[PDB]
Amino acid sequence: TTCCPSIVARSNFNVCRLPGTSEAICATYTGCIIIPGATCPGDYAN
Repeated sequence: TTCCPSIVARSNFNVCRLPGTSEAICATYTGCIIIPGATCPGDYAN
């Protein structure tokens, strides 16, 4: 659901998983991107 180069890059998503939702679309504001269905763009291939 979320392809990233590293897990550390998903550190920004810690604000999404938490009761805050400041950015809301952390998936995008976390380096990662929004995939359709387990279909990475290949940029990260993770």
